[PDB]
Amino acid sequence: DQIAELLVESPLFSFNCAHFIAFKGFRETLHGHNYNVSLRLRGNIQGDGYVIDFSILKEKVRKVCKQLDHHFILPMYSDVLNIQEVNDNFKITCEDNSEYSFPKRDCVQIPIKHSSTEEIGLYILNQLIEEIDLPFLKTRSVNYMEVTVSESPSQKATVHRNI
Amino acid sequence: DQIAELLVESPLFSFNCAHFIAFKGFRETLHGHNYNVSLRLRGNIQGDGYVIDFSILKEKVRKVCKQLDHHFILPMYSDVLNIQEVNDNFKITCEDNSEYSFPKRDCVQIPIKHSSTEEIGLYILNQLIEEIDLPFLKTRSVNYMEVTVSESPSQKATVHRNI
Amino acid sequence: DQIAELLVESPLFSFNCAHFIAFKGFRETLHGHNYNVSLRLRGNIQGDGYVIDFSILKEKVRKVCKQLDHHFILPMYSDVLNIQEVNDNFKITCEDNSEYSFPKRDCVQIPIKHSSTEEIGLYILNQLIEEIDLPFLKTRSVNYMEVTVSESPSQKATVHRNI
Amino acid sequence: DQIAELLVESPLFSFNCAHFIAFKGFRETLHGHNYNVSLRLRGNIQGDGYVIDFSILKEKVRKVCKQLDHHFILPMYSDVLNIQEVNDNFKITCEDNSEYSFPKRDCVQIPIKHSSTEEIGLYILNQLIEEIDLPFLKTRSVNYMEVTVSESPSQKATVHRNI
Amino acid sequence: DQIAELLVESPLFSFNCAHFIAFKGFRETLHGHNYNVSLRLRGNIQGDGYVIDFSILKEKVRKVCKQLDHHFILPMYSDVLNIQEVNDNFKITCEDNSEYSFPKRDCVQIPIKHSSTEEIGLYILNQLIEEIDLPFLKTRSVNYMEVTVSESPSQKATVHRNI
Amino acid sequence: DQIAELLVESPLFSFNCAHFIAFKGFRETLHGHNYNVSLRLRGNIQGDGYVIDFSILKEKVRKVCKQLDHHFILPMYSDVLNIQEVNDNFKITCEDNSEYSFPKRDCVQIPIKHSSTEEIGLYILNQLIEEIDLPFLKTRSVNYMEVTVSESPSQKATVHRNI
Ligand SMILES: Nc1nc(=O)c2[nH]c(=O)cnc2[nH]1
Ligand SMILES: Nc1nc(=O)c2[nH]c(=O)cnc2[nH]1
Ligand SMILES: Nc1nc(=O)c2[nH]c(=O)cnc2[nH]1
Ligand SMILES: Nc1nc(=O)c2[nH]c(=O)cnc2[nH]1
Ligand SMILES: Nc1nc(=O)c2[nH]c(=O)cnc2[nH]1
Ligand SMILES: Nc1nc(=O)c2[nH]c(=O)cnc2[nH]1
Ligand SMILES: [Zn+2]
Ligand SMILES: [Zn+2]
Ligand SMILES: [Zn+2]
Ligand SMILES: [Zn+2]
Ligand SMILES: [Zn+2]
Ligand SMILES: [Zn+2]
Repeated sequence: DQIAELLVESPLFSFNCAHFIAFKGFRETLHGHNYNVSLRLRGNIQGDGYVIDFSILKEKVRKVCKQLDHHFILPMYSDVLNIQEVNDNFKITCEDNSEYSFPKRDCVQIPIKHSSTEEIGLYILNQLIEEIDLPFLKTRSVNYMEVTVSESPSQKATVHRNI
Repeated sequence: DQIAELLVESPLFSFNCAHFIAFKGFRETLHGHNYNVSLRLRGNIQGDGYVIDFSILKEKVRKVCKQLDHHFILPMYSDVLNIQEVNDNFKITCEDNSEYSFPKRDCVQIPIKHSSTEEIGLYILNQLIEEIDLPFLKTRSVNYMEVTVSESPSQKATVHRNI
Repeated sequence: DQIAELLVESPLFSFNCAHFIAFKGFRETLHGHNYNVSLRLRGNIQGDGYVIDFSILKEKVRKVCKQLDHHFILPMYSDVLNIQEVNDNFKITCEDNSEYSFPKRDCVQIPIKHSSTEEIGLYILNQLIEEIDLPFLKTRSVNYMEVTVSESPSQKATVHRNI
Repeated sequence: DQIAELLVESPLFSFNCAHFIAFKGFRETLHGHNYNVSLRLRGNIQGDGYVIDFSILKEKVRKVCKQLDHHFILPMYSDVLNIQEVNDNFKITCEDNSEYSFPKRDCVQIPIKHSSTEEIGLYILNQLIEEIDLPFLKTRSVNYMEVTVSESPSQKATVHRNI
Repeated sequence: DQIAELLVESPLFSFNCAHFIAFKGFRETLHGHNYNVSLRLRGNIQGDGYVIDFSILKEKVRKVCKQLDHHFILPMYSDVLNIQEVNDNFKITCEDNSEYSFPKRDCVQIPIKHSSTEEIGLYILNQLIEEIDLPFLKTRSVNYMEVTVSESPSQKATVHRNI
Repeated sequence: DQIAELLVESPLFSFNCAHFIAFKGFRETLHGHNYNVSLRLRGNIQGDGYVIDFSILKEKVRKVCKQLDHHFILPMYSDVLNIQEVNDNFKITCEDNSEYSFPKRDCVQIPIKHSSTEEIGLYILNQLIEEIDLPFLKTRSVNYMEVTVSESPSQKATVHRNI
């Protein structure tokens, strides 16, 4: 058996989003990024000549990216933000009493504590494994999945799961 | 006399900002970008061997970028947004009655009608000529200034002035 | 009125194709490329804040690229190739008596004399103006259209039309 | 002793080739790519200041690439292609009865089952170790060799050998 | 606990320097490079949402780069160079009796034997750990630090320390 | 007749050199760069399908680059440097009385006043037209030649000649 590592990466695997980091003692101003995602995986080359078809990987990365793209990333588990539902908006009040309000539909509520690159990457990795499907990955012999997310190309975070 | 065209471009000449486009009949959701700026100019090579010192160009592009970076870009002349001052926030009401509110300090109020790439580029070009200084540019023989702004590397707008 | 130049460019605006150059006294071996296309245009910024919406440009460039992608590029006007229809194949006989045969469906018959970068670019430019629609371009004030095609990133050809 | 990992990568380490994937139940149309190869290795830094001279690595990667470049990649061990010698051509008949014919000299016969990125990478890795020479690699303390091949920059396969 | 790997990389993390390689039996001519440095590290994501703040990493990489930038790199432990102090210059005499002389202030004396990419990388790694501070890295849970240095983008050396 | 513009650009069209800028009132420290050159030209597409064969352009750009590569760039017409021949070295004395000495063979004597990007570009343009040959360019209908030189990718100078 022959192991290969596949990498799919593209300026297409992007989500252009607004965010701000907040944690204990720190809040920054609202801004945004063209976030980019790459996926790496390892398995044995199968009888058909592939570890797993690149086209499936690309389809599923684009799908996950598209869910995030063109929204404000709202970290629904933050311990330093007060997230209120007001009519059809989310109102966010910070530790320093700063207030934001956005239409709910402009936001993507993500089960993270901070909109950091690291926590966004963990979320995406989990979503990708779900979307490609873990049993399907195992049929293809895949035993390692790894996502890299960048806020900007100069700063990236990479997370993995052995499966 | 020998003409040369200088180009300065860098992932450093960036402003990571939130925005949304609105015009008659169209509003999009809040999102953001790593905007990037390049500057091109033309003049004669001077006796010192330069058209104009690259380091001055870089300093002034970084300065203009830094003013925008890490904010929401607020187009203060939009004919389809109602921009209200509420306490220490800007409240923005759209044609479709969508409402946003952001701390004033999180916003940069820019004298444009739309936060399009084109209008942002025009603004930056004007600011750059002011910051480098038009009489200084003329002492160096510069007769053409051109800015390229990208929301994402795949889509760029370029504007110029003959001076 | 304010002129802007728009550029759309992406590793997505690709057509991965087989070809070979043939002209009088020269034939090369069958090979291929990841061809890439960029589009540049000029017009006035309209009241909506755009010269013309980038999304329309991207949609139409992708459409033209997709027609070419994943085929052999067959220059149907070559004066040095004998192009025969044999059953459901094209059989190509060269000046040096070299012979090729490919299923017709694997080929894209393009109204060019040589599969050079230059002639491919001319073809794409014409197709793009047709697909975006010339009257529509004129409604947006566009007066210049320019395509760059590369066989490989190190060698590109650029063609334009004033409209 | 101090371990270092060397990487050599260049748009020069390219082979511009035609191919098509075929496996049980699947055939695609003839097309091509600018394939790109990078080489990574690990060893101890030697007394001369290098793990192994980059110039040797580059020379040998270019040599292997040049053997493939500008041809159709013919997978000589495919279980779904019927590969016939007809005069000075190879005639290829597929499971769906599609037929191709190319001059033999336009083809590179490679001891692989599929012209996938993965199997091409395995072939290149083996060829590179042969060309650099395994005993020479061991004199330099090299204990790991790894090749990355891309059909297009967005999709890459990486294979390695511990030596 | 969740491990993440952070990467910071930028054309900004550059040192534009002159050098030449010399070892037993080999001297090359004086030349230079735009050297580039990237830093990778691993640790657990902390309660604040980061492994360690990217801004600290960037600040410290820029600081180390700036110390080297715009000088001749003088390997002070070379066994094949005779390094003499002459007035306010360093005079370097080679095995082949070639002689150089540079103002001392134009040189950076680095505790390496050869100005190879590998040895420069080792030096930078050590300097970076000192500048970020090893106890601080350990407070953040960082257990792995890795530097990549390139003389040119096509040839890179990577070194690491487990901490 | 159909005009096309050809561009050839590659990390291969490089010269890795040492230099320093000096002009009246300014001297900088010795350092270096991976300089890069691109060539753009315009002409009509000829009957063979090319403006001019890319391979000729590439060959001649590589040749010019190779002459400069791996040396100190010595501006032989500087009005602020005293350039002395001492044995088999060049000794350079600056306005501030700084002194350098390099073997003559490590230097390329270039007929420029400053080793600026602009003046290096002018020199390269002239050399390229000579190497490709002006009458040959005219046989191909070429009427415009343009060189871009960068010290680093963030700062480029472009010069042209109408022919
Ligand atoms: N580690 C880290 N992750 C981030 O997402 C991050 N974002 C910032 O804006 C500043 N530092 C950061 N540092
Ligand atoms: N021309 C143009 N300029 C933009 O800034 C723009 N932004 C978008 O989000 C979509 N289309 C655009 N089209
Ligand atoms: N001008 C030019 N156009 C091409 O498409 C081209 N293709 C080649 O393979 C070699 N030279 C070329 N030269
Ligand atoms: N894993 C994988 N390897 C390939 O070479 C490949 N080529 C394709 O055209 C489509 N999917 C692929 N998938
Ligand atoms: N391994 C290696 N390291 C270098 O820094 C290096 N520099 C050169 O100029 C030529 N070969 C090299 N080889
Ligand atoms: N115009 C310009 N040309 C150069 O070559 C240049 N080099 C520098 O080091 C600093 N500024 C520069 N400015
Ligand atoms: Zn951010
Ligand atoms: Zn946008
Ligand atoms: Zn070709
Ligand atoms: Zn393919
Ligand atoms: Zn070097
Ligand atoms: Zn310099």
